[PDB]
Amino acid sequence: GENLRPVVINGSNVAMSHGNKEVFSCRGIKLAVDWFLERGHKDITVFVPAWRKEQSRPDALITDQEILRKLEKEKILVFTPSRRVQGRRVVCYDDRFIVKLAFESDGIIVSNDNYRDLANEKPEWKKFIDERLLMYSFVNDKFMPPDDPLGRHGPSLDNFLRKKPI
Ligand code: NA
Repeated sequence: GENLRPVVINGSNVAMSHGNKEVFSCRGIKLAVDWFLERGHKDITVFVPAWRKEQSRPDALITDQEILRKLEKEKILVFTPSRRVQGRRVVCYDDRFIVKLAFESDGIIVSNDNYRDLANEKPEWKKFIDERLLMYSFVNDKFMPPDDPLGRHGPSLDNFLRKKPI
C-alpha cells in the first residue's frame, strides 16, 4: 500500500452503471471498492450526496441502500452535504469534492464522467483529470477497469495505480 495511489470514487456514477442502468445500485459501489481492497489499496474514498439516504422514490430508485451507511461507518464512503431550504433540495456538487480530494492527494479518480465543467474552470484540474481518470465497465457483478486507461501507449493499469512504476 505504500507505493499505491489514493483512490477516489464517484459513487453515484458507479451505482448508476451497475445493475439496471436507471437504478442507483449500491452493490456496484461495494464491488468497485472490493476490487481495490483486494489489490492492497488502503486509501479509498467514495463520495455520494447525502440525499441518497432519502427513501426510494419512482424518479430516484435505489437498491441495497443500507450499503451506503455501512460503508460510511467503515470510513470508506463520505456523504457530501445536502439539505432542504424552503421545501427545496439544496445540493452541494459532489464532483468538486471528488476532483479536489484526488488532486490534493495526488490520487486517481474512478468515474466514467470526465467533469468538463471543472476541467474548464482550472487548467491544472483539466490536466490532472485527463491524466488520472480511471473509466470502467461492469459485466453483471464483474468490475472491469481497462488495462490501458490512457490508451495504447500509456501506462499499464498496474503502473497507473502505483506512485512509482515497478
Ligand atoms: Na444502476
